Amino acid sequence: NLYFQGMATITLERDGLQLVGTREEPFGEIYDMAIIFHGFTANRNTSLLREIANSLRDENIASVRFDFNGHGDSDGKFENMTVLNEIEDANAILNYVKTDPHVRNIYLVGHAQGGVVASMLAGLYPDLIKKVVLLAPAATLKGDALEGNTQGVTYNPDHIPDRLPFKDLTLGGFYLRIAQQLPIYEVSAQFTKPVCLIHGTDDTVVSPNASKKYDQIYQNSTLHLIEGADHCFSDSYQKNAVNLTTDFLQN
Amino acid sequence: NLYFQGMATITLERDGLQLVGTREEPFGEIYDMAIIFHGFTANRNTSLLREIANSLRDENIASVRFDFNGHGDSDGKFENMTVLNEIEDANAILNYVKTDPHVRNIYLVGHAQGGVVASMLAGLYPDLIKKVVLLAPAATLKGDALEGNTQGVTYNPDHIPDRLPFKDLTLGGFYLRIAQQLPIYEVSAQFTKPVCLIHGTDDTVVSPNASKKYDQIYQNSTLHLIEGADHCFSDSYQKNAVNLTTDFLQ
Ligand SMILES: O=C(O)/C=C/c1ccc(O)c(O)c1
Ligand SMILES: O=C(O)/C=C/c1ccc(O)c(O)c1
Ligand SMILES: [Cl-]
Ligand SMILES: [Cl-]
Ligand SMILES: [Cl-]
Ligand SMILES: [Cl-]
Ligand SMILES: [Cl-]
Ligand SMILES: [Cl-]
Ligand SMILES: [Cl-]
Ligand SMILES: [Cl-]
Ligand SMILES: [Cl-]
Ligand SMILES: [Cl-]
Ligand SMILES: [Cl-]
Ligand SMILES: [Cl-]
Ligand SMILES: [Cl-]
Ligand SMILES: [Cl-]
Ligand SMILES: [Cl-]
Ligand SMILES: [Cl-]
Repeated sequence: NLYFQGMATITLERDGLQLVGTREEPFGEIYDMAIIFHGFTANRNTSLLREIANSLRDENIASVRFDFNGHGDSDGKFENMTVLNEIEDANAILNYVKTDPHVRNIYLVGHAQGGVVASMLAGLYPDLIKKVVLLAPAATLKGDALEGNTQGVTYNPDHIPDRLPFKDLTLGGFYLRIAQQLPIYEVSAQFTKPVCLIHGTDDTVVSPNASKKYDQIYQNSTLHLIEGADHCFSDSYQKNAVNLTTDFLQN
Repeated sequence: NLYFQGMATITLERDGLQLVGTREEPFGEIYDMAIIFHGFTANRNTSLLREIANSLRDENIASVRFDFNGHGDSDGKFENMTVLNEIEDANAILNYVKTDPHVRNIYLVGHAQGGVVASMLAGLYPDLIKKVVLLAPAATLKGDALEGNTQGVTYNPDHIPDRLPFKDLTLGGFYLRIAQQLPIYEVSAQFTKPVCLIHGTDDTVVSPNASKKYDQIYQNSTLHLIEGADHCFSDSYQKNAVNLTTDFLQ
């Protein structure tokens, strides 16, 4: 604001769980603010998200970025996380943001599963959210769950087990049952304001077809396919992802 | 079980919320179990729900009935409840029931908004749930939120407030935003096993069309329109709804 600028650690509560986040506070009495959502098994302080936050703050756009339940410093077991309760975390964070008296426009920015959170939350709040940036939004998680193959880990999609050993973690059965019937595009499509879609052509984790589909369903969207980029927009690709995001939002 | 019969309080956690419930425990080493779900602003111990649980227990069908988040004895503010986090409560109850070694078949019984929770939970667990009874299930909560009128409380459906005073309570705006796009019939239709639909013809809170619609969508449903019954199946209609429910579950 006019008096304080910089970082602070913030904590919110959703259904008895603490959510830990980082706020970047820019100059000025009034400013826009982005809520930035990390992906599946990630956290709020990946290099991509730290750099999005930094780049937006460089343009006087505030941001908050939280660890979802079951991730980073936030409460709850990973086994108990679903995309639905991450949407609930997102709405709790939105509650905090929309009552801040300095905030003018609210933007959502999401990477991967965090992009599914953002897109569905924007379709639930199409009157309140002003712009959305989706980075490699993992809408394919639904089809993957219907097919019985999530990130190479297989199971009967009609007899989902109670819990699924999942690389080094344990993925909840309820995560997969929710994922199969999540109305991702049905809800997301109700957001008719501007959307920026950014997806690496060499993403082997979420097919770039997810972004080509969101681009079809959205009334006012712009698709940026990034030649050769990977799922995480890492290294030599990170700046372009951060640049497109910031430009879209600074307009 | 073979040694204890009767009522007990049970508590479960869902996220960081405690849910408080009542278990009705019948005779016998193995038995079927109904999970019973109350409606909007109700609690686990309404007359109707108590009578259903007792009637099942007399037929050696166990049951549990919990207060949803933001209701009765359970944790959380009412303002923060939605049908979505009720399905999350119902799933935490299902986790408890499905790991009990005495339980044979699992049934869901839901009244009004508890009926939408039951029908959606059964469409998420169509492999596990064996039968579902819905009493006046409130699927019309969706159309009502799209219309901008929830039990006579009004708002612009395209400009839903942050919160809405509602009788002596505070309803959350997110409840309403959820309601408008809730895929009630899409998810519910995945359950292809037997469903009993019980709806009173003089229900003024939830149109009987709600249960006629479920009857169309379900592969295997039986529809009971009880002539003269109101939303709560009050007075003489209560035993009629209870006996249909018990008979169907067996
Ligand atoms: O957030 C990510 O980085 C990846 C998410 C993702 C991608 C594919 C799936 O099947 C799934 O459950 C989650
Ligand atoms: O549970 C009940 O007894 C009634 C539920 C109900 C009925 C109509 C609505 O619009 C609504 O949000 C909830
Ligand atoms: Cl100021
Ligand atoms: Cl990193
Ligand atoms: Cl988050
Ligand atoms: Cl897929
Ligand atoms: Cl990749
Ligand atoms: Cl749209
Ligand atoms: Cl488009
Ligand atoms: Cl007793
Ligand atoms: Cl026993
Ligand atoms: Cl009562
Ligand atoms: Cl709410
Ligand atoms: Cl709200
Ligand atoms: Cl809210
Ligand atoms: Cl469907
Ligand atoms: Cl009535
Ligand atoms: Cl039918």
